[PDB]
Amino acid sequence: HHHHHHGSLLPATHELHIFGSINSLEFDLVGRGTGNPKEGYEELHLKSTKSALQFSPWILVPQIFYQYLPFPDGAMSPFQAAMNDGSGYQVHRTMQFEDGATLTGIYRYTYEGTHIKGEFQVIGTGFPADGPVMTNSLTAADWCVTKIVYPNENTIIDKFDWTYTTTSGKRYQSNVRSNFTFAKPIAANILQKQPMFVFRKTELKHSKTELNFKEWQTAFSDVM
Amino acid sequence: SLLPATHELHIFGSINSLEFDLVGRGTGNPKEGYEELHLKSTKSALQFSPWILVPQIFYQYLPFPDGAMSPFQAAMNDGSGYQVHRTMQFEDGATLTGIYRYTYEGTHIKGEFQVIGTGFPADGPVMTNSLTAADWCVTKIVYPNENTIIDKFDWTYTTTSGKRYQSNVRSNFTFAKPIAANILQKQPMFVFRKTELKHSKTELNFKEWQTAFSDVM
Amino acid sequence: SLLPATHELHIFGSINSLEFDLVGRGTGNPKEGYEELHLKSTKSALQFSPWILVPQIFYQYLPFPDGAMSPFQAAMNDGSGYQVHRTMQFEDGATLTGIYRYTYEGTHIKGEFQVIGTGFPADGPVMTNSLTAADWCVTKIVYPNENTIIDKFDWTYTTTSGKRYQSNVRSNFTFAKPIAANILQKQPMFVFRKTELKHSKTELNFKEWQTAFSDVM
Amino acid sequence: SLLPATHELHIFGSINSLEFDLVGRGTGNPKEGYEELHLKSTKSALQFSPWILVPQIFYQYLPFPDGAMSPFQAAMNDGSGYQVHRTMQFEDGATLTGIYRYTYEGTHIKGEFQVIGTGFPADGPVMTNSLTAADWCVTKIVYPNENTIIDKFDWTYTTTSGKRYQSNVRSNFTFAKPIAANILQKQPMFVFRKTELKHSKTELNFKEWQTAFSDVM
Repeated sequence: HHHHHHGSLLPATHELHIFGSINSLEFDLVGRGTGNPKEGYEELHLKSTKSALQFSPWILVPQIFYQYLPFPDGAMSPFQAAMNDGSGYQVHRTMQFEDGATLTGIYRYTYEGTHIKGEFQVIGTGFPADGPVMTNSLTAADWCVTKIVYPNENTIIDKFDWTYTTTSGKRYQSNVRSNFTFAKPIAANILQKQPMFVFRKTELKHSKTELNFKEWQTAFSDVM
Repeated sequence: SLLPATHELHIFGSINSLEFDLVGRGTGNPKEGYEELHLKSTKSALQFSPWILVPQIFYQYLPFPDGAMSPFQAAMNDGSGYQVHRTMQFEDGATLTGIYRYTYEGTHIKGEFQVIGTGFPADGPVMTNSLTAADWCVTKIVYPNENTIIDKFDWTYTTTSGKRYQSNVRSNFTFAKPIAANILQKQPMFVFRKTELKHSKTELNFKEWQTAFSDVM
Repeated sequence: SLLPATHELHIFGSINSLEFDLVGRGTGNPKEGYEELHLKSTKSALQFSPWILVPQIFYQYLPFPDGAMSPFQAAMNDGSGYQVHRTMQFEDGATLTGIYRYTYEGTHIKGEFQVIGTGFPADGPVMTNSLTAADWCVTKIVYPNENTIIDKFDWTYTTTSGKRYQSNVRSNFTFAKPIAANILQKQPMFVFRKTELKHSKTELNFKEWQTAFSDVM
Repeated sequence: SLLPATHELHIFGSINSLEFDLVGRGTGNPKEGYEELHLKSTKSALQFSPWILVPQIFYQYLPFPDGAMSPFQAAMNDGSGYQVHRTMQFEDGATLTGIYRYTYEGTHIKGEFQVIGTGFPADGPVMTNSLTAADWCVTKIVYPNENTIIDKFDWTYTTTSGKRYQSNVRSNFTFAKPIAANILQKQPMFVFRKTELKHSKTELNFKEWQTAFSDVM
């Protein structure tokens, strides 16, 4: 899109400001990343602007860019099409954990050419003081299949069952739904591609002040 | 014991990305669980049912039984306060989150409430302004630890079509100071609430009656 | 107006594939909302908390306010009856389904309840016999149509560890004949219930009190 | 070494209290995740969409990647077996519970599946036979302990109106003997399934293809 950029306008770089609180404990992180929007790969570095995180940095995954996700056959995903034409979308995600904790993420983006700027507000509450989030006991996130559905032409809901492994070997579960609101209607040729799934893998290296994150995503309508 | 007499609210956010922003003042009786609030839009008319802001639009006015302070009142009394994070999941897949923060000046409360609602169908009763009232409701309160309250309720509106419009609601309250042992010992606690809302396109006049109970037998 | 005075129950099924089967009789007071029931296992010791069978173990004892019949009593009264399909979804992922069917012999009720539960952790409070009591509870009754009711409640037990053990419960009632209009219009309706269970591994002695209410103010 | 070649099903229960009973026979290919089944009503015409019996109507035909026995196959191979308790919660409030029990005789499976469904609106697509197909589906499998599998999937039908009809499904499997440790170390496991159904009101002809996968990349 754009008189001096004739191809699709897909992301090459991003930056994130993520902030909010977990059990009223305030956090704020900023950082920059890159990725490959033809392969569904992204990576991001973050650093606290407020000293050490008093909870598992893994509770920020998957809060920490579907603009890097292509659809099959080199097609644009609806996320990519909304960045391509400047119209955009918003996200409102809610995670509901097996221990009654809730985590809401509110994601907003602006775009400058192939660079994305994210402002994500995240609020989590009701994490038990001896549970794995507050004791920093999460070790990894399981690989995950999300299903994409379209309640109308301007909305997507994605849905997934999200599980971490913990230092004890036990899993820690939540139900996640993400409501996407698009400023412009999603193209009919995307809407007809149902059902659609996305396989995702994440990695995270962290200290108490810094995060180094990676995600691979692959959309698929079949395996067989 | 310093209980509230007056309040003000700045409530803002969006419903299906449509932004709103309202400000106003109210009063209430913390010995009887009554409050009333007027709000006015700082933009234009709301582009959705004003009823979707109920019960977003002050447990500081709720006494506990036999004249005791509720934990919400105790937290105001000593200034330590609490936060609210509320999530409503509707039958049609919509989600509404409310994030409530307060400051206190003597017997005056100032509320800053952020509300984000998404996934309301364009032909549903929220977006077509077809909600007519909110059913009276019983909330259940438990205390999972000395700093945390979880309340839960099934929230239903009546609509012009006669079909009720339902959501399941959970509210997580986070307290800066521990809640009194003697409060913690009485679980669960229930609260019976009635609401009223009169509105124009730009102004809302809201009332709420709330009464806590352990038993009705 | 032929209200219940006695009942009997055969309740059977399995918990995590462990079969159980109990039988026994009871009495109650359908003007007071009281019932008691004594059950004995027909398959020796229960291999799980007997409290997981509460509230599986008779809304025909529930009057509505001012001496009115509840819809459940009315359906006994005229013989037409109703069926129940209840699902409880627990915080630890376990699911318990109950299927309740009744026949009537004058003022006597005969129940056949099938109950299947799975997914209870081996180290959770049901399988370790660590439930200590069931919290008092308010249920909400709604009517999707003239021959169905849905009831909903947040069910919690206390346990020996101090941590409550929670589930969301929904009960779908299917009535053979339409529920009277004068009942349908009393919405919303709530019921306050209290239960007691004294037990061994083979014998359960249960009591329940229930009181319908439209308001508390 | 022993995998199924044939199966028979007796599936029975009720939808909105309307009783149904079907019986029939099928085959499949357990090296490839394929099965087909024919069913005929033993009572009258089905009083609701036959598609609501999909996926009630055999993971013993599912291999795991690389010519592995699934744990479902291993349990048939050694005769120890497993039971299934499935709950579907639909977007309109309906609930459908399935309870599946099997016996084996050589390479033949005999299933006895009890299905109870309630809460389907009179005007909804199940009761108006408005379901047209089931979307292709990915299920997630996890193993909470060595005797239990939980599977989970979002199940959607297409309908004559064009609006999909959605439910959240969970299935709890209880195994009589422990699942092998090598199987337990690989989770989550996913399964891609495709179904077909041709039907009248009295007869169903069903096909399913299933492929387990740990990755797609």
